[PDB]
This record gives sequence, structure tokens and C-alpha cells, in this order.
Amino acid sequence: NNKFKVKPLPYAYDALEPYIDKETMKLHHDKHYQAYVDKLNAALEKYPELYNYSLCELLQNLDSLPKDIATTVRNNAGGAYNHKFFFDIMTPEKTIPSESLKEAIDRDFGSFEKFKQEFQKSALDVFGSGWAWLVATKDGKLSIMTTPNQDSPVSKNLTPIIGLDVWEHAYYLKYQNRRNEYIDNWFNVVNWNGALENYKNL
Amino acid sequence: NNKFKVKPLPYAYDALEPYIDKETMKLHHDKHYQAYVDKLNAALEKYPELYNYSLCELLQNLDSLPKDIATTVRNNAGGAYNHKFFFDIMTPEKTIPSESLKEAIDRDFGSFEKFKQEFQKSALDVFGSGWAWLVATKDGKLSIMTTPNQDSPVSKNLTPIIGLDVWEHAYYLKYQNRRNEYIDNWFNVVNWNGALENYKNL
Ligand SMILES: [Co+2]
Ligand SMILES: [Co+2]
Repeated sequence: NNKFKVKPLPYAYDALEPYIDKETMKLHHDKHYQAYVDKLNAALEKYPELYNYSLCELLQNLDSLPKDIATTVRNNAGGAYNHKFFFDIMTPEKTIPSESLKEAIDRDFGSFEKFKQEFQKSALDVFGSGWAWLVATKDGKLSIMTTPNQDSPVSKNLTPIIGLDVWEHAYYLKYQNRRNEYIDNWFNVVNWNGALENYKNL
Repeated sequence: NNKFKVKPLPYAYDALEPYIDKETMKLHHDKHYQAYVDKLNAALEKYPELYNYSLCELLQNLDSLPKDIATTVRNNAGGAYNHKFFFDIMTPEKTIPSESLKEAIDRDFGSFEKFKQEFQKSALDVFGSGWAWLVATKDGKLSIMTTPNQDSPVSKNLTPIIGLDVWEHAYYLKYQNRRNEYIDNWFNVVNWNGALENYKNL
């Protein structure tokens, strides 16, 4: 069986309280993430050789996939990849920026504080469903960008370092309309060690 | 003062229970709808003569508004118009299709049941944030279409007859990921008399 799978949450469903509620973690992982994976697998039944592509490979070749599944793969491989990434980039452990990622943030944004301000503003300004990302070019230059729906920076040859889901399902149960509060709180759970590995994998 | 205003909810905040929760009605009207109106008014301070356009006029002329506010007006006039419309198209009273709208539904969809099935499927299939609409051409021909985010059929010279908000904020508190259940329940509160007036105003 080479079908795509949902990665088990890397910590307890209540591990991110009080910043993200357990009920949301259950729904987000067990229902939303699970649905993207199921829908992707269903779409590929017609072209089973595609089960041997990685999620990244699907995302890097959306415009050359068979026409009849291009959109479904974009949405659902996007959803599968972004959510796997998202749960991996959070942690109950305390972490801070370090080594080359820490230096790069200072270099490219001036300071951690300026980076944080810009990231929070970009996340807040996403209109409709989408994501805010810290991304790196292949040479390690950092910037902040957003994507709509389940579109991914991977499709633009940019490497996600950290990323925040600002679909309303990610925050409504606890924060309702107050996305600003969600964004501010989320920084308490960003896994900076994971982000560092993401940066080093360039 | 010719600034755009939030229309007071046309019934009690708990009037749509048990199909839509009071807490959602409060948030949806008092926070989300209110925000679109505030943001629109702010954007027009620079061009106060635009306060004399109707929401429809703004929406019909997005591509000819001053470049610096075109997008903000699209999103926020869209939000203001769609939500005013949405709260107006629901009711605690019992209503059914009648007169010319009833006939037109049968003519254009074959039966009310077929219309309902198609509408529900279109609403379910909206990916990301958006709306499902029953719309009429200027000659009264009916069809179902969806729009993303706060885009509106009005911008395409189509007249909304009924419309369903499928942004997650519209249903997450009560239905969480189960948009299908939200959509099915919503039909209990559709104001068919209001829809009829919408249809007759062609
Ligand atoms: Co999500
Ligand atoms: Co809404």
C-alpha cells in the first residue's frame, strides 16, 4: 500500500493548550487533515503511479499533471502537505530561534521583533481562507508571503520554514472572529528547532 | 451622514435556533458584518463622493473605481452587501416557494427537489471561503453559481435570489467541519417570500 497517509499528531491533542484548544486539535487533525488525504487518494485511484510521487512532487508539477485531476490535487495535496507541515511546526516544548536560522532572520528582517511584526500583519491581512509563511529561496534568503486556500510556497520553489493556518477552522472555536489573538498566541507554540531543520534542509 | 451602515438584524438573535445558534448570529452580525462596513467606510474617506453610490453601484463598477481602493471595496462592499442580503434571506417564519419564483424553479431546474439537490452540492463543493447563490439573469432565467470570498453575482449582472454563506465562521460553532449538516438545516430558515420579492424586482 503506497497510498498517502495522515501523519499521527506529534504530541497529545491537549498539548498546545491554552494557546490552541484540544477540541480544535482533534477536529483539525482527525477531520480536516484526514479529509484532504482521503480526497487526494480517491483522485489518484485513476492514476495509481502518482501514489509514488511525494506530496512535494505533486505540488511542484500541478501544471503538468493530467488535466482532470490538476485542481483536485492542488487543493488536496496542498491540504495534506500544509497540515502535516503545520502540526510539525508546533510543539508543547519551549524553543527559540538559533544557529543559522536565527542569524538569517536578523539579516533579512533586521531583528526577530521586526520579523514577528511583519509575519503577524501578513497573517492578519489574509482575506478569506489561507496561510502565512516564512519561506526561503534555494540560497537561503528569507521572506514572508501568504497563500490562498491550500496553495503552497512549494509550488513556487520556495521552502516553507514556518507557516500559520488562518482558515477559520483553525481558530474559531477558541478565538471566534479575533484572529489577531490567535496569531499572537500561536507564537508560543512555534517549534523553532523544527524551523531550523527546515532551514538547514536547503 | 451618508456613510454605509449595518442593517439591524431583522429578528431576534436566537430566532433561527435550532438551525443557527444565537452565539453565531451575534458574532456574524455584530462582528463580521460590522467589520466589513467599518472597513468600507474607512476606505472611502479618501473619496467621500463614493458614499453616495449604493453598495450595488460599487459592486457593479469595481474595475473603474480608483485603483488604490478597488480591491478593498471589492472585499468590503462585497462583505457588507452579501451579509445584509444573507440576514434578509433568512427568517424564523415558515415560508414556501410561490407565484412566479415557484414556477421559475420548476421551469429551470425541473422541480424544487432537483434545485435543492444542486444548490446543496454547489454549496458543499465551495473550496475555501465563499457563497452559493441562486441567481437570475435580467430576463428571469435561474441558475446556481458560487463566488469566492466576498465576491458577488451583482458584479456579473446577475441578481441574487437566495444565497448561503459557507465561510467557516457561518457554521463552525454549531456544525464544526460538518458543512453538509449546516447546508441541509439552513433550508428550514430560507425566507421564500423575501426570495420572491428579490425575483420580482427584476
Ligand atoms: Co487547517
Ligand atoms: Co459571513
